[PDB]
Amino acid sequence: PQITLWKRPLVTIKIGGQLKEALLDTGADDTVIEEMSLPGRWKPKMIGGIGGFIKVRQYDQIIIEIAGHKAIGTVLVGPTPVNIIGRNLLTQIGATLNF
Amino acid sequence: PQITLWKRPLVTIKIGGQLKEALLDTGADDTVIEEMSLPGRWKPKMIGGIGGFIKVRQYDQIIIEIAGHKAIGTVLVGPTPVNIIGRNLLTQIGATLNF
Ligand SMILES: [C][C]([C])[C]N([C][C]([O])[C]([C]C1=[C][C]=[C][C]=[C]1)[N]C(=O)O[C]1[C]O[C]2O[C][C][C]12)S(=O)(=O)C1=[C][C]=C([B]([O])=O)[C]=[C]1
Ligand SMILES: [Cl-]
Ligand SMILES: [Cl-]
Repeated sequence: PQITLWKRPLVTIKIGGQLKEALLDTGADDTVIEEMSLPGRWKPKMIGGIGGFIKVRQYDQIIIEIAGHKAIGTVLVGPTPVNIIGRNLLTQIGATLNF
Repeated sequence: PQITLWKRPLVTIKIGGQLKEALLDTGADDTVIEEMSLPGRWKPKMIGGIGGFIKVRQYDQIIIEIAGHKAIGTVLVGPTPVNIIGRNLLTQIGATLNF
């Protein structure tokens, strides 16, 4: 698809058997999801933006379906105010910014 | 251009006659720039990011060039970790997300 930016580029994702709404975010290096359970090993991480840092759990090799496209990569889980799909997964679905 | 996302989508901007580096950020409603001098009166705004809220100064109708594309619009000035070009100006330069 071609997604205009008049409003927030929100899409439905499937992660860990759950449906969530998430923001397609070219300004995010990594994908950050609100608190949920994911299988496998994890390690703690601090990530920072406007307003400072939050502590998250880093899960690797997680499969996500993003607007119908499957991708695998790292997902950070923690107290983010919005679910964010970052570049680490946007690349896998072939997303580009065009102007 | 067509910008892939394997690296951060950084561009050069020109604001107040000076060149700066900024991130093309589809996850940002607003454009937020590090502390600098801008003309005219400003208005208060509170914006919420991943780590909480910060106060910024809102300047309207500011002339700004983004990767060579001319825009005129609202610029927020404050303690952002990086200069971010948000959807208010990404729409002015005709940017879409594509996959
Ligand atoms: C600031 C950017 C450089 C990095 N962020 C990504 C942005 O797209 C962020 C995404 C976002 C959106 C809503 C609420 C909270 C955050 N938007 C953002 O702050 O917008 C502000 C300006 O306009 C307003 O509209 C939206 C909020 C206001 S981040 O979330 O901090 C981040 C940092 C590190 C990592 B990591 O993987 O290390 C991943 C993500
Ligand atoms: Cl990854
Ligand atoms: Cl104020």
